[PDB]
Amino acid sequence: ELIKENMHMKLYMEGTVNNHHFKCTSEGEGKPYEGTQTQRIKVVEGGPLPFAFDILATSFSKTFINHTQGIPDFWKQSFPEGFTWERVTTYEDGGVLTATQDTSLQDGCLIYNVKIRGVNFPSNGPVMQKKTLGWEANTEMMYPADGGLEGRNYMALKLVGGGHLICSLKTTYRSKKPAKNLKMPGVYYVDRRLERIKEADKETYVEQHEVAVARYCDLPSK
Amino acid sequence: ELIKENMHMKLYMEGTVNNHHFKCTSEGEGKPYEGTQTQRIKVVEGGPLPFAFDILATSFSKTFINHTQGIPDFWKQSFPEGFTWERVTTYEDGGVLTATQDTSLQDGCLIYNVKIRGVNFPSNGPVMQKKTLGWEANTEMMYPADGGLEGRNYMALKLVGGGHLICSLKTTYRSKKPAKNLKMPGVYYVDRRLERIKEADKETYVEQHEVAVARYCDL
Ligand SMILES: [Cl-]
Repeated sequence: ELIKENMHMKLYMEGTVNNHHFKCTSEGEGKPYEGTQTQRIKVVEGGPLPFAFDILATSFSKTFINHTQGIPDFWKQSFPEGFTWERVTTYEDGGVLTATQDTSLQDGCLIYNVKIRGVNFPSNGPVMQKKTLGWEANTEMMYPADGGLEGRNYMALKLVGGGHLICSLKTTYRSKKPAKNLKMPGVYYVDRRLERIKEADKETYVEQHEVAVARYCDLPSK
Repeated sequence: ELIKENMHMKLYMEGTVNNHHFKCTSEGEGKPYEGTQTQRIKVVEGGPLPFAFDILATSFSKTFINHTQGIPDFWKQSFPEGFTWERVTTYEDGGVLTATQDTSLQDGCLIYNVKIRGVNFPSNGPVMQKKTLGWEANTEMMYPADGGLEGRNYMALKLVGGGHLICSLKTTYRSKKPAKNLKMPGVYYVDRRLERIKEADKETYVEQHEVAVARYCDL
């Protein structure tokens, strides 16, 4: 089909956090219907980043969610035109990060273009001091809003010395497909796990893996 | 164990939303270890309420969570002394609802005292116009923090005509028991479904059911 059982991706990302400009690129692959993917990510400008790579991590792929049960797949059916997404992540200590991304398809390859703008990350905070250790696994709540799809969630960023830095994510997802051709889902939930395969040179190379599964609440109902 | 396989509860609630004062009481029972419970709730002052009963729903019970896998049960282990919770719920259209709750155990019955303050609900929004149809199921993120437990989540309130009103919940769970005697859990999640069972006399009488299960992420 148009999204094959195996798909490749290339990504270009540019942004600023606080006032440090950077670019990353990446290349990877995964199994869109199995909900798995890997990306090999290089910092290509502004390295080494003077902030935790972790704050970029959720910016690097919605087509790779395993949509179980009934759930119509908003993203896989957005092709060939593809889709966009836009997010504000608000950290409880200050730090706000806006990400905006364009997903498109050329020659059976998925192309991501992401822009990042983060501000007010505290100078001696764990993000700017690179004192972080990855994200807990978690659940994005998906619900229809407008002629688009909206996601809400709280993520917990593991800290050196234990404890967590908490942030909220507010995401708006829009298709570029007419809408009349689009079977939009009801409310559902996406269980995700973000992990690293390997990293090196002060995180200027990071290989990142995601498992994502879309579901209805499995609890029984009265 | 002093939290048994079936437990009863009685609740007292007072508060004010958008300057409308109200009081509620409730009684109920459930199965703590299976994570189920029902409450039968009455508005005893200020009824009928000029705002959606739904904004009060999460303020009516943490002892009744089915803790699966490893997870140390903060709440069940908290007795006989019991615990408190306190919460800010912030609606994306302005509405802030603050709740402060005391949970006790007395004569084998669970006792809840709850106080509530709601401000800035838009006067023509779905809350003050009672256009709401209950809460989607959700998962609360639980983590150790500040000597106790904090909870984070977003909840989605169903509106007439099919849309949702989103709010964030920020909760601190404080145990009255000395922290030395508690086995503290790591990061975990609590899947909940809160379902209206019945509603009479313009939400002046409400039956409400919850099912709640603690777990880790299973992928
Ligand atoms: Cl997300």
